[PDB]
Amino acid sequence: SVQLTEKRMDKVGKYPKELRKCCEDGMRENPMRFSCQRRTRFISLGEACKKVFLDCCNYITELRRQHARASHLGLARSNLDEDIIAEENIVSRSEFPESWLWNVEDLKEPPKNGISTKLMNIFLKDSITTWEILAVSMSDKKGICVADPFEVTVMQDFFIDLRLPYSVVRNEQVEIRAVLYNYRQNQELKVRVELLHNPAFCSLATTKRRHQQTVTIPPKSSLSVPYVIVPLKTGLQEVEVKAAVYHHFISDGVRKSLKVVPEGIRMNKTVAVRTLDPERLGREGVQKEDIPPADLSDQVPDTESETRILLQGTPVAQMTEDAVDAERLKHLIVTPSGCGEQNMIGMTPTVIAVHYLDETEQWEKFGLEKRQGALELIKKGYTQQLAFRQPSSAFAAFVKRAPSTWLTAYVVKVFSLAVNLIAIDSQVLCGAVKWLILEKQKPDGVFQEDAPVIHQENNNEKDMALTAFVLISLQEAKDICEEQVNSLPGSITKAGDFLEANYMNLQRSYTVAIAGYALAQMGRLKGPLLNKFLTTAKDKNRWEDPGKQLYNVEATSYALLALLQLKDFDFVPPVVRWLNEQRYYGGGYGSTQATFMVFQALAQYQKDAPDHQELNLDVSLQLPSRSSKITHRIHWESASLLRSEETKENEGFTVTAEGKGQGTLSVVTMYHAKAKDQLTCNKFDLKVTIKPAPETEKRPQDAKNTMILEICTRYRGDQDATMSILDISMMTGFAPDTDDLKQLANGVDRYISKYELDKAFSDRNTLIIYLDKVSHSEDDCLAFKVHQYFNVELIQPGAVKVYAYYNLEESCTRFYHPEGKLNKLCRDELCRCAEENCFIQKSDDKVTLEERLDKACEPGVDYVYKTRLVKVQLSNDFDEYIMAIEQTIKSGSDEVQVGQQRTFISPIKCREALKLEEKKHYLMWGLSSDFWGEPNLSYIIGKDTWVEHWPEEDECQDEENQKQCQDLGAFTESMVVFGCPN
Ligand SMILES: *[C@@H]1O[C@H](CO)[C@@H](O)[C@H](O)[C@H]1NC(C)=O
Repeated sequence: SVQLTEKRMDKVGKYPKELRKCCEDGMRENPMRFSCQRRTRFISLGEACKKVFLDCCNYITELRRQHARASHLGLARSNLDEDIIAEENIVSRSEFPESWLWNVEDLKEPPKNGISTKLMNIFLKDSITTWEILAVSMSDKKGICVADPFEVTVMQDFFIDLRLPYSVVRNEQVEIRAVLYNYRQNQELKVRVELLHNPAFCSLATTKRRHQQTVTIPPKSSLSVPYVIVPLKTGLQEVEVKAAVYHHFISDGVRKSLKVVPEGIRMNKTVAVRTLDPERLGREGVQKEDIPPADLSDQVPDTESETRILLQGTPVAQMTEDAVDAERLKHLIVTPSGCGEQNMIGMTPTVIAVHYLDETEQWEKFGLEKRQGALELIKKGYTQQLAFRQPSSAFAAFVKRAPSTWLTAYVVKVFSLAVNLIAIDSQVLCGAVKWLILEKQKPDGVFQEDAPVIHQENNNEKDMALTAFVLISLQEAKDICEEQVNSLPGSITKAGDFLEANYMNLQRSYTVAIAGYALAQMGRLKGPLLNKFLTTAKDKNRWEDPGKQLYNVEATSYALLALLQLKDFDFVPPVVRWLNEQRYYGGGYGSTQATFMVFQALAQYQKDAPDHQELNLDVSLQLPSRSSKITHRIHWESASLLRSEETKENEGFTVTAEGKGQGTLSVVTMYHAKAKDQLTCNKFDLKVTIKPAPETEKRPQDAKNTMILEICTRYRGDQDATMSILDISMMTGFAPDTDDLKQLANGVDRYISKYELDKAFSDRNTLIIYLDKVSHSEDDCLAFKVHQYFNVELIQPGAVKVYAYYNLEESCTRFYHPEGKLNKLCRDELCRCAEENCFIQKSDDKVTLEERLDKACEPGVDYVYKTRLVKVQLSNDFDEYIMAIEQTIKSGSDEVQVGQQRTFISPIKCREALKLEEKKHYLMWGLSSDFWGEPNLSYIIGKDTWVEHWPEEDECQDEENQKQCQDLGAFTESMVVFGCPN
């Protein structure tokens, strides 16, 4: 109604061709509700585009306001008129089912009058299309003959499709559905759908009786049969519906797999990165390392955590074995890789690994068969990188955007290292080098930058770092494009002279280190300059700078490379020891730049080692949880130089090694953390709010409701973040509106660089938004619409995380959830399977003294308490009940005193079943392992935890409570004095 497309098209038809796109996007309304005076600030074009945008937006705004004021009534009772869009730019189909039957055969049967017949059987695919088999025959006597296409029309009449959410969190009530399609023109199917029982979730079909429904599907129509399942188990479980048609013989039934995940958000934490050099660090040829247990403070109740320890026989072994392989190469980092620079995972790690293995010659024992695989990986990576190449021989950060000098230099540096491996086109690299030298170099010897910055930048210490980086890039292509590009040595000399001229005024550690490495490559690192390089190191162990974490790692890598270029082997071992330590995220490093720089520095150190050898590590692990001692020996010419061990419990152990080498140890733990807003955000301030959509407007047919998610983020630092990323994890059944994201990205305004809906997202669907920068002065806000397709109750909150790519230390996490609780399935049996947990099978209404005595202190039970409720802290996922201990009938593995306080944590689904109240007395007994605290000493209301509401003393005199007060008192006295007979 409010689109008003006709006059929009009319106005656009009266503008020049180049200005049509500028005005077309000036009329469509963005979801953030921005007046076009503010929107014009985001237009990265000329003043003509800004003027046209502003004029068109004001015109259409006034026009549509008048239309909505005149022809819209709130009491009309007549539906608003809808106009067909009648758009242009229509795109033809481009997705067709993949081809099959890619096999060759030779006819060998005895010919009959020249014709040889061969009978071949094929298995038709499950696509409802019409295949066209194409046959071509080759014979040495007659030649090539092309047969006519053969048409195989696959058809079906009744189709059952089972609609499921991607993943439903445990203890979430979700309505999966089965859609039955009838394709008969004038026939009505009479199907008998049935839901098979599954132990994992209590369907409406109990084990005693299966659930069957007879539904009639109208001709040329479809019917949806909704089902409700609540999952109480984790993993992947099968949902099956069996449908049998009447009088049509069709018995089609569809089975699908549903993934159910714990309530929290899975995280990987590093607890130990200790190096292994017993010859020097150890006491006397023996090293002892004490490994503390992981924190696991915020672990989600009833969720197992797995700890893994990895033994490196070489500081470079893990990255090498990861880079050579394909399915594991993507795990070197923990960040997305969808832009210009981050797309170097395919090329740089594999290139460095291949070069290091070649110059060390470890292929004979590692396996020469893998080299071709690595080459293929590099080829694929190179094929991807050409997507970012502008026609002007320059590489841009994103597709079809301003070319970046820094990225072009990095690409040239990586390409110059791979010509000896794969068939890198010389035209591309030479054109990039020529572009860098001609169009971006100032006469003074400084490389200009015009595109928005990607890394961290009188303009001093900014041009120095960029010039040093570009010089390091050019020194790799010195002998490659020397013939196509002539003035390269002059540019290198000018850049080196400029670097030497202003090298004494540097103050930051990063610029000092990078300029020192550039000079050491050029050979000008001599005299007082060398002293400036050495004195910058703090503790003679690192080129550290306060605040920055990954930049410090990169600068230390540059310094180590410079030291190697200086042919020094005394100041290096401390730097190598420090660099092997800073593995914060997972088992390795976070970003790509720091990872690649450490890889390069360590590989260079290993290459120039004076035949170090002496790799005879023998690591003995004394795990308290295991009676038998664990031992691994890693000698030279071993199989993989990597040894991994796994544990299902959190504990601290000790590591013993006997020397003869320099190994590394890394311990990482995997667990789930409760959905709580991060207490302290290092540098980003984030606020995320989800609200119902003011008007339905355009909604997908399947979507049940639409909501608007609005995110506002700001950078608390002095300068804008170099590059930042929004990782948005979404609740069950929710999908974003792709039209809004496309409008945000592709539009002239370009609020977001690009969006990516495809990731691993093993837990829940994730959306990644690449923000070019975050403004420190004011909040940067963006909003888009998310639609729900499956209705859900007790829905868990979603997470939004904003972090700087090149420095992952500065990240902020927030949680959003739509605004007692209401369920959707309370029936005779469905309300009981959900509530079957957190309680015992007793109904707490007909409790007998004998039954209570028998079930009170069963050998499984290890504690029985009589406490009082202090307060109720109801939360989104787990409720907190702080119980004041009144008297402990018996004591177990946990020590308490009268008057002390404890806290019990209960699942949200059991809030109504518990129905606890303020300032009331209760009696609970439970198992021995029902203690959660390691301090807090929290307890979990499990399946063997009893809850009885102790009547108040003044209310014990009523008819409905005197029958129970005396029984409870007698029971308590009997167990206090007489104890348990059994
Ligand atoms: C956590 O670390 C382990 C051990 O290195 C790894 O297998 C796992 O993939 C990592 N994280 C996740 C979220 O799976």
